[PDB]
Amino acid sequence: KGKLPPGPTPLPFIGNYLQLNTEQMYNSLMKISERYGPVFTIHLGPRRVVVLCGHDAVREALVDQAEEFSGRGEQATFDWVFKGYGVVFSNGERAKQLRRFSIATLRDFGVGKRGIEERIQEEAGFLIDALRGTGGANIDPTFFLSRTVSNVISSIVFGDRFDYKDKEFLSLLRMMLGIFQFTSTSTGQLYEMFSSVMKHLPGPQQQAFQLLQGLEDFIAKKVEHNQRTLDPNSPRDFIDSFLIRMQEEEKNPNTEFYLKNLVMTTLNLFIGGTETVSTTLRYGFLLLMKHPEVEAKVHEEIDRVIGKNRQPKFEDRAKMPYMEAVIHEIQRFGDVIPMSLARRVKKDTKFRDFFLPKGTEVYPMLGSVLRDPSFFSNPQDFNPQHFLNEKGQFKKSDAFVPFSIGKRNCFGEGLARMELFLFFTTVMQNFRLKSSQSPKDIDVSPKHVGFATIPRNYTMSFLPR
Ligand code: HEM
Ligand SMILES: O=c1ccc2ccccc2o1
Repeated sequence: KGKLPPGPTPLPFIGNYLQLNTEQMYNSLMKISERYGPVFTIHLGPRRVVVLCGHDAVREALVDQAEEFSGRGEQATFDWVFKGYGVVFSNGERAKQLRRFSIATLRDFGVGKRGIEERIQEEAGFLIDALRGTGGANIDPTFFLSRTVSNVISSIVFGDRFDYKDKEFLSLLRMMLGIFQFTSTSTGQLYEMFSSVMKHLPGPQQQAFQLLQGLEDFIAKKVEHNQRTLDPNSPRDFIDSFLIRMQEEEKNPNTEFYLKNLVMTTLNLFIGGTETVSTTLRYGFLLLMKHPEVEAKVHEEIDRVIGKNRQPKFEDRAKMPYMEAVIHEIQRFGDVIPMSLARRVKKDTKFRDFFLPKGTEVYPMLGSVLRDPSFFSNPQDFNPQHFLNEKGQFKKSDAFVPFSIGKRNCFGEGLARMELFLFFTTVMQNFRLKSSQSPKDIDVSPKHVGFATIPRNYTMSFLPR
């Protein structure tokens, strides 16, 4: 045909706003998909976006035409502070440079190696101490989890961990939780369509901007301190490494290594490496309380393979297919970043007999892949069997895409998987979970879904085993 994917007819400026519900963007798009097909065009306000639903559409685009779909689209709330700088929201040469440097630097600081594994085990031990500190009292686990997770990436980018009592640290965590919540609310999704007017109006979006500004200021302050104490031959952390590269590049007028990219990249890693893992852990504990029989099975596996004395280690995962299926099912059910981060076609593109002009934004509907009925027997239920064959051995799924896929996929994926495995296992090895309500009354549907999937607020107690 040589035309853009079909879709509902947009009105000037507002796009398809009248055919969408900002409080349930995912459901609004899936409903429209029923009518036009798995690949369709929607106009989010003035943004023309091709929506990809289901495994096949998503993989065909992001992997089979990986380079064509390798551009970065927008997320308006985040672009307010990033403005196209930094590794996540950048494009072209800038993205290419900052991504290659970031992956290399994370490796030099132990990601994917024994170095970061010992750092995560150590922090997991601090989480255990903190949980024993509650004496089995009913608590809100939110910041217990985020403080522990954040300290792993914080160790890498800032050189050391924050004290759990540090009040500025809790402040930063509140900013991150606050921004993920805002981008998942109806106003946050309304902002994705009308940022051109809303960025200048009073409202919830202004408080979200202040949380972002708060985080940027904190990073700019840490960078200044590292700067006036830097040893060019002995970097302490990600920031120092970047400063060193910036020194070497001072003679290149076209370098991507300058202050703004350092501040934005560091902020991307601090937020990306904190809130995503935190939200997954929080959701998973709630899911385990709703499903006690699954927790029991996890406990049997942990006691048999690891026992009660030594700390879990990452290699233990090879011997624990059940725990591996459970963590996969938590990320599949949790669907933390349901519409991924927008992509954009790098050049004029032919996709399934559709025409996608260069620059077209793309919404890979990750949640529609994680719940594809063609890949999981009961997509709407929490069931670790989705990741186990008949003998209870771990079984991979091509529809397991919570870190997305393709050329701009999550490069924090290895760190996240190690954190998820070591934190879930070390906590479950030491405690059994007690909910404040009968498992039948636990509501695991999400509190908000937009940019992220946020689970409902809850309290629980960690009882020593
Ligand atoms: C359970 C945890 C996590 C989930 C579900 C997750 C999810 C994602 C997703 C869906 C994307 C967009 C991929 C795309 O455009 O195709 C992404 C990108 C990214 N993630 Fe993660 N992530 C997680 C953890 C992490 C961690 C721990 C870090 C930090 C080290 C991190 C850093 C990044 C970065 C820098 C990008 C942007 C890559 C680029 O634009 O080239 N993520 N992540
Ligand atoms: O700055 C950011 C904001 C959101 C996000 C989500 C997943 C991975 C990395 C991210 O970085």
